[PDB]
Amino acid sequence: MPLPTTLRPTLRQIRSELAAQLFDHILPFWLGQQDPIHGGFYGSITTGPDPTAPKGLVMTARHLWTFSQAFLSRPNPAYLEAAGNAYRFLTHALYDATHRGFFWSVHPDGTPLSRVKKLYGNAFAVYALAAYHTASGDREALTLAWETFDLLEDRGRDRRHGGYYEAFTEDWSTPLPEPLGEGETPAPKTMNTHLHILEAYSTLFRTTKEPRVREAMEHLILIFRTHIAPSSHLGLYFAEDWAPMGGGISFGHDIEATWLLTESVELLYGDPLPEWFLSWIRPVMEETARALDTHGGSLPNEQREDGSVDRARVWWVQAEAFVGFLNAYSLFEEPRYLDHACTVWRFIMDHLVDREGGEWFWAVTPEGSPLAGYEKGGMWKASYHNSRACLEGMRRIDTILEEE
Repeated sequence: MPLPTTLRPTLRQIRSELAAQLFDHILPFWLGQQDPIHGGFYGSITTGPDPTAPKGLVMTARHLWTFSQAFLSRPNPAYLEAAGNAYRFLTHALYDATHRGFFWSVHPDGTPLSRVKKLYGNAFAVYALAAYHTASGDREALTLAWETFDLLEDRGRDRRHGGYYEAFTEDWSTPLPEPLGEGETPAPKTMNTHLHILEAYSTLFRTTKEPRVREAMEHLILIFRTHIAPSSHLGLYFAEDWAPMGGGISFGHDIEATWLLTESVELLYGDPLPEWFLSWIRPVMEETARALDTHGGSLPNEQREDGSVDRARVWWVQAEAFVGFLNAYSLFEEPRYLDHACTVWRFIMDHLVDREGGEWFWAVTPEGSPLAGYEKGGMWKASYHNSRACLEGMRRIDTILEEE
């Protein structure tokens, strides 16, 4: 059935706000947060940057990815420059020139701080280095992404039970598990790390079409189909043999996985996607659209193991719910998913945008009041989730308005 024409002016409106947010609000704030003494970007930002804060692998790679994609969407010199800044700091400070891969964190001046090799962070490095290669033509960045991929496969893969160990010691010799709560046996595997390895690989495969990436992608899809997302929620924490550990639901990770999973299975089998994939992913999406309805137009942060819900309205969760709802329309052609996206985007514009202090709040109450005691930028919040949501929104909405 044809698209309800009443959605057309709404989508054109949102498209324009996506572009203003990206280029007039998000990027200008981060452009002003580069370290002119040490390079890279400041490690922690609240009311202003703290240049004594350590700089994370994830955050630095997210800024590299963000400014690569922004230069590709609009070739402003400032973006390539910032990308180059994030790249040099990634490859001269966070890079372990002895044992390869990337350190978890370094000091302001780039001295290694946490030397552990987390696959989560090394994944993001691959993701961001592939983006940088595309945007800058830099051949060494792709070689480094390939070296890191090789480590993820050669040292990271559990070849007995499938999937990847969470983390390794500096020399990549000893797997380290993910620490959970006080007193509980730590988890050797997490959905979170597995999802972002998939995310990196889809993009490394898009950039290179190397069949070894596609094969690792296949492996990852089977892990998600069988162990991580068998039913309608993604399990959080798993033993080595994939037994579930702990519990709980991450609403943002659920919605995020549906479209990241879609990207990978589209890269593997093209459009239209397999019916088994549609049938698999649809109830996860339906669960998310009903949770948005129950919770009044925006997404809670998580369901704890004991059933209580963290009702904080967190920036990335909303952002990912936006891309996820657009993706669900393109998959199942049910315009109500667009209603949801529009609803989520309005929530973001109304409450998560900080027009006073810049960028987006980490989180607000279900009513929209900003939560105190969180940073604006740091180890856990960079420029990726929101910039991506704008770039993904712009490309997807355009396709909708030009075709459907």
